[PDB]
Amino acid sequence: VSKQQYADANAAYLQSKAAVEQARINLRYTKVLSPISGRIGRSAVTEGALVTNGQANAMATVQQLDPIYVDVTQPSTALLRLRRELASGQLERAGDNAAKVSLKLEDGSQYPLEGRLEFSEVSVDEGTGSVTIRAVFPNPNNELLPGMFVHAQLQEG
Amino acid sequence: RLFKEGSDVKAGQQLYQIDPATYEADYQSAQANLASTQEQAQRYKLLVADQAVSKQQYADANAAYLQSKAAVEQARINLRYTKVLSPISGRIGRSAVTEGALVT
Amino acid sequence: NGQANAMATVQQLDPIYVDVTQPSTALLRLRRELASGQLERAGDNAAKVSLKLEDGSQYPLEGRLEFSEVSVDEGTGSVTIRAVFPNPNNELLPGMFVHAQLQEG
Repeated sequence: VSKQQYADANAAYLQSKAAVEQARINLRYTKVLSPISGRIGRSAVTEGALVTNGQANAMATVQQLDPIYVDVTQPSTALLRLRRELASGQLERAGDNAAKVSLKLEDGSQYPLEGRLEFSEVSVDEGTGSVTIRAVFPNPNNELLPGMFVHAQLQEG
Repeated sequence: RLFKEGSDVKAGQQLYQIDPATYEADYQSAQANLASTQEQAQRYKLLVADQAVSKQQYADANAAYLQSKAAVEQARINLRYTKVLSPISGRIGRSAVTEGALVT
Repeated sequence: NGQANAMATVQQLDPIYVDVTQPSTALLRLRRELASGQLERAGDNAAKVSLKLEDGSQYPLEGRLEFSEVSVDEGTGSVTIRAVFPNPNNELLPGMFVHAQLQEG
């Protein structure tokens, strides 16, 4: 055979192998593999329900509980006056352990471990007038659950 | 998720990865056709000098060559969409989704 | 094809699930069993106890506990707790408002 005949026969073979892989992907989707590793909740749908590709309502949730985030709201007037009296007027001398955050639970009991914060939302909400800060806490015993109301005690200079 | 939250991102910086796995197979199926018709276009460009192949045969060969090159360019932009490049430069906020969510 | 509203609905009545709500301000208090009271030293008896129907009568059979929801809600601050109950004579129906008794330590 000519070399170009081997070339486009090999190309037809590679195209059909790619189509086989395209079918194998959809065959892999019918066994719903979990995307991450974590604690799974309860099933929103049971055996017999009909699902649809890319539907909005979920069927289950998987969550990782270690570490945990703490989202914190602070009003923008307080941040404005802190930014004012940090440099202008007396210097409040921001400090070295400005990362350290300790939280309190609903019953006033202290969380034994401590976490650190990083900023993640430079925007003022139009409904509440408050910026949002985010801290990361270690959660080795699952004492903190996603959604709980806590009190983060920061260090404003 | 390949960005630190609350940081400065530049234009064109990759922020995510959306599991190509289908666009990879589309890219392979396009490049298999490109690697075939490009060789025929070059061979007919060599043969058309000393008239072993008519001019219309070469003008139909390089047209299919350019069509397969456009198909590979169509596969490459879908492969570039799976790495979500930052459209502008600025401050990125909190990620509304985490690793494991299904997008559309 | 794939419309939202259903044509009919089929249901299995045996067994049956009971989803109760516990305030999350109570289970972290229950996690303070090391000082006040003592720990859940009940073994398999800490699985489950019975259920109270709508009219205040007692269900004759007992159930079994499997936890399924480690997530509190923002509105009421409560955790969802699931239990399973045998239903041989279709006394319990899906949707009734019941009061499940549980086991602390």
